Amino acid sequence: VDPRTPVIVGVGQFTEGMSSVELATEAAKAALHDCGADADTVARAIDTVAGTRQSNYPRSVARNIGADPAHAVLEVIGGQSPQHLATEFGGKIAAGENDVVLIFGSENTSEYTIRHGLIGAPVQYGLLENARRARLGLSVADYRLAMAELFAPFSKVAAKNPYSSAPTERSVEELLTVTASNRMIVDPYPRLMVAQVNQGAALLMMSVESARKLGVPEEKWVYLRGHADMKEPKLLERADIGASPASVTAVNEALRVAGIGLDDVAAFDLYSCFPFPVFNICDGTGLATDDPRGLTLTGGLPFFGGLGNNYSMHGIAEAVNEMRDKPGQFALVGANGGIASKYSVGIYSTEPADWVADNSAQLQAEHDAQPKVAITEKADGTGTIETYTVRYDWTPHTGIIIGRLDDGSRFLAKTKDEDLVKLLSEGDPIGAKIVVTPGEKSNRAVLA
Repeated sequence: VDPRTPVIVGVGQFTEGMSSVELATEAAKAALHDCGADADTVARAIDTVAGTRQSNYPRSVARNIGADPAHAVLEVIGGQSPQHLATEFGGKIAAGENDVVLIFGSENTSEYTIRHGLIGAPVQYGLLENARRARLGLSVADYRLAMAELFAPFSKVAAKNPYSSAPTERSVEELLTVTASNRMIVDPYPRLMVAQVNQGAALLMMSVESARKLGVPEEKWVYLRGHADMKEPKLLERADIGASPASVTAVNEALRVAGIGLDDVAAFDLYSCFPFPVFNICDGTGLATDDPRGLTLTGGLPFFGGLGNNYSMHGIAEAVNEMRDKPGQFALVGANGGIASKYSVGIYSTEPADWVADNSAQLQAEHDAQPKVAITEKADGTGTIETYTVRYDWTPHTGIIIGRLDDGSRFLAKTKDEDLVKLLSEGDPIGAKIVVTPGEKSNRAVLA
């Protein structure tokens, strides 16, 4: 190795009401202890703290652990951020920038798409998920089975994870069967498949030179062997609403950087608030959904607990532990990412190497050069349903549609028409003809 090469040396998790500072503090204290050196000496050596977004929250965490770092960072929103952050400080440790960095996050118990209803995460993921159902040509009930078969192995791992907050294990049948208890929320998801905790996570990272200076046992060092960060264009510009090629590209580029192939990976933690971003990696990569290696280390999002923002740092922590236990093997972490907007991948191993710079910037500019699908904001005429969702938590039930015209440009529409909503809830709408009427609040729709 080169002395500037970055290693993860300490990881920390905590579950418990404590403040969000207090929770990140508890996890940070465990990261400092995990490294096997004197915590206080390590704390004095920290030059940067970075926190994920939930006052100076990163400096309060620092004061609490005995650190006085020159830089404090408050990162941008999104589930990609823990892994984006680890990659960014890896790179800066590799150059002449930083030497000891602490990353942490926590959570407490306490445009033209906006005006159409796309405000929360679930309704928007519904559209992507129904778009993937279109491309695969699966029926509604068939797809619902696929989702339950993907997620049941998740909740099993989740139930044996002590860091999981109040988890019950669920069978495939239990997830797929609509009851008064497991009722339809947003199409196509039943309640048990989408669902508040106290938890903190921290990562301690260093140059190999700082690890020796500070007295950190070598059996604790883990390398970030591969990495990539990718980004999609806004939802209605995407070539296929049912896929995210940027996520797959990130995975493949991170694989290249490590010098390995998909078969060489021993363990996966794939980000899973909804089935889609998991499915999507599987579709573009060849990885089977029932792969014996497993697709989660943590148990995943519905089941593990949490809002979604700081989830992947628990992933990274589990990856790092699992890799110390199986020295020489490789672990992939995937972090999502808005409305499948962002994806960040890290591959971890005890096997040493020099930091390899990734090709994300040039891969991003290639994907940015792809043609964008055209949008008609004020659509007036006859169109085809490309994808849809329904809000079952509203009365009357409310449909959101992305459509196509004859022109081939996309639009959005909202609908409470009793006739149309019956087709979206109880049948198979893809491709059905509808008539859309413009309006500056929402475009409305009805059958043809």
